[PDB]
Amino acid sequence: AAQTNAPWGLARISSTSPGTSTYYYDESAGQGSCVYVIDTGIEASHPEFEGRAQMVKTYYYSSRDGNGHGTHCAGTVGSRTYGVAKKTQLFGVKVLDDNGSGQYSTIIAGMDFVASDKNNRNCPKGVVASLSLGGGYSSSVNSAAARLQSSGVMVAVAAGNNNADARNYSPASEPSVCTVGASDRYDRRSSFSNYGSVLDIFGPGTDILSTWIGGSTRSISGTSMATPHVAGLAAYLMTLGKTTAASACRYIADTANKGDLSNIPFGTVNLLAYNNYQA
Ligand SMILES: [Ca+2]
Repeated sequence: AAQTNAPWGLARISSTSPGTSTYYYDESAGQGSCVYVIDTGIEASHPEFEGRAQMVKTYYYSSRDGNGHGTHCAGTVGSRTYGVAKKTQLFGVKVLDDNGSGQYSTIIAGMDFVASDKNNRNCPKGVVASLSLGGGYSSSVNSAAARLQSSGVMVAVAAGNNNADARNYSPASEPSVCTVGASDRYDRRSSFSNYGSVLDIFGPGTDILSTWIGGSTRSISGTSMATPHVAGLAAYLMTLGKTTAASACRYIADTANKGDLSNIPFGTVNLLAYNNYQA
């Protein structure tokens, strides 16, 4: 399948060179996989989700995304026009309030909730969790991400936006999950992206068009935007049978475009997520 005039990040993950505008992908498109987006919520009624999104848990007064961030991330995972895995099932867990903030105890509870709730859902091709959030180092937050990964869920987390070593941030610094940096459309490390030895992979993160609240769209930037490209790619590859939740991050690194990014500090991987599609 081919989507013409796609957002640049979708084109980039299906190409070995920058500057293309078509997203090439297998028609299975993540069908039969499930992705939990742990964030400010998801506007499930947005037409771009086609009925495939549902809120399953909130830690605040409403399950509504009053911010937009969670709806943007979910759109990069799985919306029709803006998504990597266009037929996956999206589940929203609201651990962040409508200003985008949340306490660590609530974020940990939301991770432990997903590890249990996936056992009540029909996800025959596997389960992914996308965490476009973080803050300063906390061994407890890291331990919650490690538990979620151990339970059989592919965990992708944002590296953070401080132009610093991600070892000082959580859950970015948990080694067992998949920590995602950001790149721009000229194959530079995004100027805000964290870096360091804990990073596993880069994905597109600057000027990313996706869904927004009020049935709208908008373009924003962050490692929060790179993480759902990798979470969606994992769901897509699991549905194709190429990998499992336990080994998807390593499979994505092994099959990445290698050495194409500029402005990568020595000691950080130079790997850009790539779907290896061949018509
Ligand atoms: Ca890792």
